[PDB]
Amino acid sequence: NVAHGLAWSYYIGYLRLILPELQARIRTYNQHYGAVSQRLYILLPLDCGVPDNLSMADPNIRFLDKLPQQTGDRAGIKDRVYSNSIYELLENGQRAGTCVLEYATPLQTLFAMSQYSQAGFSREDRLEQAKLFCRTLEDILADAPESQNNCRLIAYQEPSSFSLSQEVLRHLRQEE
Amino acid sequence: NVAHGLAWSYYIGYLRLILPELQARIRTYNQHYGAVSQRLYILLPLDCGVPDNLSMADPNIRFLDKLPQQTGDRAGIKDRVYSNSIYELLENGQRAGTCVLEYATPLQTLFAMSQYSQAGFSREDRLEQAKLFCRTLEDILADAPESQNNCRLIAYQEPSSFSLSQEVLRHLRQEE
Ligand SMILES: Nc1nc2c(ncn2[C@@H]2O[C@@H]3COP(=O)(O)O[C@H]4[C@@H](O)[C@H](n5cnc6c(N)ncnc65)O[C@@H]4COP(=O)(O)O[C@H]3[C@H]2O)c(=O)[nH]1
Repeated sequence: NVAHGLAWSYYIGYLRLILPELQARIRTYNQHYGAVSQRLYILLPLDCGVPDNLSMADPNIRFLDKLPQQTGDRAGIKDRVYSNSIYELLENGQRAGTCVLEYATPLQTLFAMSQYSQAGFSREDRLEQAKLFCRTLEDILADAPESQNNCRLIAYQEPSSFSLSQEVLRHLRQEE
Repeated sequence: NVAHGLAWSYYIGYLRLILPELQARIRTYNQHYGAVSQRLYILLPLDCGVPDNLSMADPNIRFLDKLPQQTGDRAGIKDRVYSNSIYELLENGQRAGTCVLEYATPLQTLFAMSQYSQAGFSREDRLEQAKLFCRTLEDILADAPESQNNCRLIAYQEPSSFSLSQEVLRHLRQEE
């Protein structure tokens, strides 16, 4: 249902545009301005709980700097700019990884819609619409020319205690 | 169908955030840095044809400057910035108006989706999904606290010759 269009909007208006120029932006940040690994990691909490300050979700996740901004004219707005944050991940008090990680804001938009009444989005459908957003985005990236070893999806569901740093590092470790 | 979620995403992730701080940004541009009128005009072509360079849609529409950028932390991206362009509108070779006008990029996203095959969006449904995006966005703004005399929707359908400058000025004139 609604998650479909949100996934496609997420790809057509963002991933399709930044992923091609991401590895250049990363190569520039390592030099010009550990190293920052060459992939954008997208946090997909099925909870749809998308904090704005990441370190408050897990203190072991600590913001370090921003990438060199990428700009472009998009729909009559001169120099619309896409920014991306670089984060360090801690494990027992030491830097265990560094990557460009960020939440999927459509999930934050699925949350909000589930509370506006006129949106006709019953709030019990949150978890499924979240699941279809992941499943849909996943199939778009399977056939995406822009995604040629350039972004990794981190879906997860907090059941007690949970560590999102460990969650990320795991995906980060499995690539080496 | 899909236009619904695109309208809500357009409001929850954008209008709801910039409209509150728009009149401050405009008052600042008139002074600090005709005058720029205090409203964001959103071009909704039912054609869904959303050029990126506006002046190429109508040369009488000429870009002048940008507003003072507005920033905020959104979903783990530090200092995600919202920019908006200020345009001058000509009528027989003279400045007849000045406003913050921009296309609705969801319409550009409806176009693109109508050509990706796996998006399951038949391209004959473009005009209707465009019509439901306007009708839906219109009802969201009727009850929007953030929209208290702060943005005006410019829906239109090119049938021959057409002038989008004249189209805009008309809405601009009717407010005086
Ligand atoms: N982190 C990030 N994500 C972005 C950026 N641009 C797009 N995205 C992602 O793609 C979605 C759809 O983008 P869109 O350009 O097709 O429609 C956008 C666009 O029409 C409008 N919008 C948001 N930020 C804007 C901006 N800075 N300038 C102009 N329009 C903007 O609101 C819609 C929904 O935004 P959203 O943040 O909830 O979801 C984004 C967002 O998840 C971006 O610059 N940064």
